[PDB]
Amino acid sequence: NLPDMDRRCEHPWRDLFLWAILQNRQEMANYFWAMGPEAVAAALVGCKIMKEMAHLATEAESARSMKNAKYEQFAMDLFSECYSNSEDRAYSLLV
Amino acid sequence: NLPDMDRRCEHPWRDLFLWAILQNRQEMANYFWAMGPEAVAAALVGCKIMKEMAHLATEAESARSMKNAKYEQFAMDLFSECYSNSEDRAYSLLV
Repeated sequence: NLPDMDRRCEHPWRDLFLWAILQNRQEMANYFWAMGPEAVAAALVGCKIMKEMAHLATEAESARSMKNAKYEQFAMDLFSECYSNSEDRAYSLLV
Repeated sequence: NLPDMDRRCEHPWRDLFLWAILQNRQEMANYFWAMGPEAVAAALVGCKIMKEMAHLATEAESARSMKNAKYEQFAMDLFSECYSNSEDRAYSLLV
């Protein structure tokens, strides 16, 4: 089932961002988000994962950090920029 | 009843902080609190003493200074730091 280990990933930035996100590393994950091709979807996935993990967090500091992921803010700001630029390509990006 | 005058105090910082606190010297007392071994208990004792003395204060300026002792704030901030650090040793410190 698993792919070839010697074969490079089709979406390297996606996997790196997802990996960095699963472990509450936000600075490294933000950097990976800044390099990925599809950023609105990545930010929404990140905020979903963070708000799902906030419930599973044990330490209070980690839970607080996860509750302040501000990944939805990244998607909102980037889409505001996109909508201000084109407002016609923004709809296509959404759908 | 009194101990030996030539015998050094078992808790020097505690006595110095308590002494400096009984006379509304806050800067000297804050310095003594910063050097004492047990700081949360010392801060709570200080805020208790200050809110007890605020009633006995004669001058309005001294009463105002005592009402703004912010010693409870010291305990809260230090315990927030402790809870952020360990969150398991914090409970033992509390109890």
